[PDB]
Amino acid sequence: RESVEQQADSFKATRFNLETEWKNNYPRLRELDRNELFEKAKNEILDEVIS
Amino acid sequence: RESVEQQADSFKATRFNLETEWKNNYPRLRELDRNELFEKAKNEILDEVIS
Repeated sequence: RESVEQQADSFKATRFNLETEWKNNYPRLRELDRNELFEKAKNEILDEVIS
Repeated sequence: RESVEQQADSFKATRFNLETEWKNNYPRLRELDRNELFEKAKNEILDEVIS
């Protein structure tokens, strides 16, 4: 119980730092996982094929 | 055997007419099914959220 409280606060702070870095570097972008990036990449490829 | 040959030619001609209509109406667009349109629509929504 004592350990998990400390870990939860540390994890929340760590996640906040990661989010702050994302905003500072990529404020106008959206975070996507590996699968979603693959879907976005293929759609762009199809657009270039049409263009 | 005789019937399927006639049907295959008719289906090919029918598909050609549908493709010709697509080019005449939407030459610069890509045909997508119901699922793919849903994926495209949600991505546009996320873009508007960021904008």
